[PDB]
Amino acid sequence: TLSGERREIIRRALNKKILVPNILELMPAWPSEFQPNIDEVNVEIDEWLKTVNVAKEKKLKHRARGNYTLLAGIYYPHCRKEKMLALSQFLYWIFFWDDEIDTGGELTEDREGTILCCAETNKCINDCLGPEPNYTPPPGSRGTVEMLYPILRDLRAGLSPVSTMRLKQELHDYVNGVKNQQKVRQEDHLPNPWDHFQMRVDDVGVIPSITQNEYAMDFTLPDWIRRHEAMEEIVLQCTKLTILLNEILSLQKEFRVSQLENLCLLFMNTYDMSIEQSIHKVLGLLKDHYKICIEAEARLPWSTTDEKLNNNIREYIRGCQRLATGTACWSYNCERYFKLSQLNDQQELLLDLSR
Repeated sequence: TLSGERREIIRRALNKKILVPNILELMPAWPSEFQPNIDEVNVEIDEWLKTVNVAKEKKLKHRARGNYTLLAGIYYPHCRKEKMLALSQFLYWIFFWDDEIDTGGELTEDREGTILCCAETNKCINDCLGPEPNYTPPPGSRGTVEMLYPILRDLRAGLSPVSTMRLKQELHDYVNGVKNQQKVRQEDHLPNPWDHFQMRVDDVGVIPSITQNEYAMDFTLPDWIRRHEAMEEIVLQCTKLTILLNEILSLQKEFRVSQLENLCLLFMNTYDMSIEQSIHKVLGLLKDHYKICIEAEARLPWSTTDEKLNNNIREYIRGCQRLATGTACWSYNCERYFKLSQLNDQQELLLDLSR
């Protein structure tokens, strides 16, 4: 049964300590950097957060432990300072919004709660990014949608129409992924890891961060290149890298609230592995996707005559790669997932599944 399976996974992982190596060592050719104005942007973000209609205790906790201006500064280390505010605001939106509709959220176990939120959020995305935009939040707009209107307005002001179409669809995909994960018909067992992994790859909200590199660095990747098999592969590999490293780095946080649909725990449940063995297998898949991604670079349609085109290809894939390294680097520099005292002087993370 579901209850028996959960009971057993908690038993086998309870109070375990796992020493996790520095994940950035597994992507050594992909460097991490920090946008040089993060602190000054955070001063602006703190003033802006006063105007956001999200509960004060929630805003303070996200700001302190999440600190998403830092995440934007690692994803987009070479952007001009003027781009940082919108990029940082967007991350505050998506983490605030996800908080209400993720596995522990207010809306997650209510049919109308999820469905009506997704309807309102999809309408905002359409209102701001479609061909007849209206950026004014409707009078009844809830706080986590009202704040999205000016953010999308500002991002669209720095994006071409081609990049805007990608951002729009990627956001709908994220919102619809949330809506479609709510099943009227719940299964009496933990999911097969393959089914869970497929769901995460389709529904993770990170592809909008790749497209926002086109805002950050003020360029447009042409669709005919974006649809090339090697570029599709690079996007997919970096998406998978980000999901897998996030499964490891979020294991402690998720286990402590008994949220057991974590890929590491599903490996334990389905393949009869210890938690150490399961993390080791995830790290092995990380190494694989890093190598697959690098191999795809040689197949890209590089130009022999158009260096501006080549520069856009190079920046687009560096944005993809910084999604993977940046999510890891940020996780090692904030307290969303664990206390930073849990890192030692060799950047090894001592996870502690006590509760």
